[PDB]
Amino acid sequence: PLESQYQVGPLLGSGGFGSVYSGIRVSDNLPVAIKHVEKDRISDWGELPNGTRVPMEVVLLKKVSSGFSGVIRLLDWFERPDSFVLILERPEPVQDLFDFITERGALQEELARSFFWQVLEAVRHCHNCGVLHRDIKDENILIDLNRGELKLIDFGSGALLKDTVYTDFDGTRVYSPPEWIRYHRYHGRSAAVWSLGILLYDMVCGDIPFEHDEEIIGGQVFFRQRVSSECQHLIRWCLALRPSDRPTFEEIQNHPWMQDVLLPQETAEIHLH
Ligand SMILES: CN(C)C[C@@H]1CCn2cc(c3ccccc32)C2=C(C(=O)NC2=O)c2cn(c3ccccc23)CCO1
Repeated sequence: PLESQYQVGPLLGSGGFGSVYSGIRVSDNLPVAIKHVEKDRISDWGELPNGTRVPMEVVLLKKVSSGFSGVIRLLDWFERPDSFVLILERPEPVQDLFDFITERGALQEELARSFFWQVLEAVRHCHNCGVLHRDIKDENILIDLNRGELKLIDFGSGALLKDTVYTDFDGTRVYSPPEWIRYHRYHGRSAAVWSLGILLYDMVCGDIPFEHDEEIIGGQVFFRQRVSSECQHLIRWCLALRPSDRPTFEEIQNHPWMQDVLLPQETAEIHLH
């Protein structure tokens, strides 16, 4: 049972993703996060190979949780009469990227480069596992402050990756692409790249570029902070109005701005320790 197997600590947060508590695995004192969601609040369902009816979140997490990666891994899950409970990794010490940027302001480009590179590798991992996250944003990125490693959280808005059109979106609006605003249609990979452009801007400017729909569809990116010409170019490319004009993951990682990335360890030593 969950209750004897885990020592439950304080609430870490709650919202659309349910309620998440800090925890410790009793057997070996592993730090964990314990996520509860009411069955009545679960819109998207899937099934395991053996036909157990589970939240799609569990299917997606299982797909991305094999091997080591920049994704918070699903360690176990439990079904209760009225809810599911998910046991996730918890780094320590940790801070989400939203809080990090709020506290420290716009990031030095060396740090933004290391962070952005890691998110790109994590997103490539998800896509290789057949999973689209669909809510990439600063709030869903955890920084392991000692190891300098970034981890993606919250697959609650995600989907199985497909090559055909998506007509549903329950992710974060201001990180949502103009084709969604205009047509309620997007393709996974090019929508992902849009969200990555928003994230990169957020990192080097300290806030997101667009508030209103009209800015999102407008085709203009204004820089409020000093940002290098190469970084501006990459951001503007990721934020191309036409989805087909956006870079692939390969083209992003080959962009001149992305060269000579720091290792996670170096990043921690220079910027986080
Ligand atoms: C807005 N929301 C996403 C923020 C998040 C919200 C609470 N939350 C923590 C959380 C997740 C995962 C998926 C959805 C929501 C989560 C997890 C962790 C974690 O280490 N493993 C997790 O699974 C944490 C996220 N955070 C942690 C802070 C301190 C300890 C642990 C934290 C970030 C703050 O809470």
